[PDB]
Amino acid sequence: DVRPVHGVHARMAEKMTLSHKEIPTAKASVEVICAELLRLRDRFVSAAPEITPFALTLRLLVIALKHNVILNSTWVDPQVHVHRGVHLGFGAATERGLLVPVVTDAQDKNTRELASRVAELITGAREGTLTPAELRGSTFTVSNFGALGVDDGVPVINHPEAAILGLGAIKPRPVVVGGEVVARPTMTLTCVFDHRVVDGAQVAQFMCELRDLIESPETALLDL
Amino acid sequence: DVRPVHGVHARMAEKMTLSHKEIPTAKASVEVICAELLRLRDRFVSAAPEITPFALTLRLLVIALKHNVILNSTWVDPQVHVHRGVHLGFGAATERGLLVPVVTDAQDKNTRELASRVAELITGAREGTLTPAELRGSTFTVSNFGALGVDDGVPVINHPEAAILGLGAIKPRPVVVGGEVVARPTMTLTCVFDHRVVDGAQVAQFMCELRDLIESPETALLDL
Amino acid sequence: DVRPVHGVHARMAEKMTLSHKEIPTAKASVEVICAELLRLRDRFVSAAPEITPFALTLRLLVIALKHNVILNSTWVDPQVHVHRGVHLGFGAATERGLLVPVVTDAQDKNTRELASRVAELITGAREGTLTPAELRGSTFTVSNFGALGVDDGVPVINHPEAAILGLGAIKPRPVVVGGEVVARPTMTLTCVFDHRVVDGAQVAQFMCELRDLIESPETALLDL
Amino acid sequence: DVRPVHGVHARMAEKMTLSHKEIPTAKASVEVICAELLRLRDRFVSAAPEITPFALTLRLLVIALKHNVILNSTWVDPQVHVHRGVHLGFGAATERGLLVPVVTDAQDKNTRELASRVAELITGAREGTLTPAELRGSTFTVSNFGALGVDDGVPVINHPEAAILGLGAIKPRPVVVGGEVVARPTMTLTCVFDHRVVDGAQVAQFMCELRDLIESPETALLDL
Repeated sequence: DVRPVHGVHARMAEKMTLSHKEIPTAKASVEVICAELLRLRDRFVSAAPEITPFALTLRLLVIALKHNVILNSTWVDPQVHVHRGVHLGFGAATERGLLVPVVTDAQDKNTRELASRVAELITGAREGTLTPAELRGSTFTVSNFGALGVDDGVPVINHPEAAILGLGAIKPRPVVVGGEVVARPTMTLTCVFDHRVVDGAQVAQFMCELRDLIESPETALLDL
Repeated sequence: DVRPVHGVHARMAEKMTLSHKEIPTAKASVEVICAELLRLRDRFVSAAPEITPFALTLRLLVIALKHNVILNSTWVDPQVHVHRGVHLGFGAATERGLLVPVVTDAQDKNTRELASRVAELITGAREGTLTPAELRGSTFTVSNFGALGVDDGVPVINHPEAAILGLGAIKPRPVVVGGEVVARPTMTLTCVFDHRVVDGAQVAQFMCELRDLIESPETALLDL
Repeated sequence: DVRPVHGVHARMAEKMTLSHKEIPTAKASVEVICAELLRLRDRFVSAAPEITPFALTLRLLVIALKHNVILNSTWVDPQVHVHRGVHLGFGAATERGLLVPVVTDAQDKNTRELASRVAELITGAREGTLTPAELRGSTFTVSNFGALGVDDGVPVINHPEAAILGLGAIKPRPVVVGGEVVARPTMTLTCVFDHRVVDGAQVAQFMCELRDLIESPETALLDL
Repeated sequence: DVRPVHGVHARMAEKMTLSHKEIPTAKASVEVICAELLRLRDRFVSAAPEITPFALTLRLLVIALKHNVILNSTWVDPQVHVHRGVHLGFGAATERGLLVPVVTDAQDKNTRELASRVAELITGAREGTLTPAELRGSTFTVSNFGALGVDDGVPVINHPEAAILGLGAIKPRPVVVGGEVVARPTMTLTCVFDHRVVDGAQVAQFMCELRDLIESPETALLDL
């Protein structure tokens, strides 16, 4: 059973090989309580159902990247090029394989706008109508394997980016709150990073800020 | 204290180096409740004590591979060669080091037969009587580091395979069942995969199917 | 009110007369707890609703016949001819009377395949489209009078078979479990057998194995 | 797979055929509470472990036959020959098939003597040392299919006897005692009788007397 590798599959393999040989990666994970994230999604169902837990996570990620600029950067053979634009790539599973559409200038989109653009890109990925511009130019990538049932994971960095964020499955899990064991919806976030560009203190600051935003979304108003 | 690398150790090192340079890997993990797995092992103690939790996990893995054929394959420099035979390699710790015996044609073995062949291979690995045929030709490999006390792990793919499955330690852990925090025997499964061959949707479908089989083994009867 | 006996009715009467004059029968019954049988049917409703409690009982009967080969046999005027093929006849009530369609080579069918063939045969019996090949050649027959409300029964052996299995109605009945009287769905199975071919120890081993498979379907995995 | 019928199997088949063609049978069953039967067996374990629940049931059957003489008789082509001697046949499952050893003059044996003779006959059946005299001449037969796990059954009369008694499995089952549902060890007794010799009132008197003796064994002292 021989299957020649072509189109979408071939693009995926070439990209994975390039990332593997070039980037010395490290990983950091944080457990995040998602009770307030889902309650906020519920508040938006009536007016803007496109605002899913994934779209809310991406909006809060954009805030964390604004305050942790080294995560949205590239190693250049040596210099680090820090990108002002946040062009967010995200994995979209299709019948032909993995596509990684890109939300260009995500830093300029509000929650509703970001969720609307994500929905358009998912539709385009499924219908095979994305242009080449919509599939390149990302500065940071997200892999929502949690939507597929994976509890935690380690994705491959989208070369030449400095980091990728994996989003584990949101489901009820036991956690300690106020000294008591309770059930909460949670997810594990995993950041895989180019350790030439980002150090552990930088990744930890970024992940802790993003965890705290997800756990209490109203705190995002501080600089909005 | 200089220790020249020879025989079993040398074979392990050459294999690890080859896998490392060639394969762009990603990882996905799922938490699995093992209460029904251990209860089924208890039912078989009298008639077939060779049917351990490891042998039951391997039998259910064979079903999952039948329905997720891309996991039992090889990248060929480009084509993907999907193997119809499931030749299951598994790690066996010995006094001389790691041996990886292979259950040839595991797809044709029933639970009792698979458990019997696994027991024979473990005996042969311990006594140093395995032939070269019994130590090559695997299409998928399993690393039961959980039997050694490791809660979760990331093994190295057995080149030129597309994936390896790590089995974390089975022990009581807290989980949420029906909104309540309860204790259950659980284990974390980790699949390390060649991302040129297998995408995240494929690995997630495979891991979720295998988790569901382990959690309710009677569901394996659907296509048996 | 005189009703001449023709077609389907005439075939039934000739077959009943032949069985009556030739076979010295005995009967054995076992009470079977059906809680796990119905829970497994519930698990399969979404993917394979054809897998009813009757289809699951037939699949488990095929396993029991594999391990109790003397039940699938014929007395030949003296020799016993033990059949390797399990061609399962089952009663299907139609508007024209009783038809006994046959699942040929049931030993080679998995649960889904067996349930699909049973559904096809029931449709054919109701629509009057079964061929003569689909109505002959059985080696063992089942009478599901329980689906018609009968609590327990004694069917007639389908000559020249050595045995028939009657399936009583599945409904909640009191039983003792762990010293306590509890309610469980149960059914009484009754095997009517040719005592020239099968003795009481053989029928008891067969019925106890089939009861144990129905009561804990996951134990069917032992040799699958 | 052709198996010529010889020796023990051939004897069984000839006997079953003769009984089938000649005897118009009817069946009557009674449910019997076995709590006192098992408590009495427990009292005798130390001094006489040969006195099993089966041996106690046979001793009480001998009392019931003394008071219901028509059950120990033969139809003679017309006359009924009522036998004064009670020569008790009982089924003994062996590796070669069913043997039916006979306790000659069981009416003259006390409990210990009857249990000792039953144990000798079971040993002889298993070792293949029974003489032809020990395998013929019964006037009443018992089939303890309950010891093999069968809940209730219908054995074949041992021609030319007028009746056979089947003993269902003794196990805990729900019953009503003093208006309350409780768990008790119980068994179903089934008498298959030649309706030319014995009528329903005669079989009912016999079965009710035997049930009452088993339920309260001390009542056997009335005429002992």
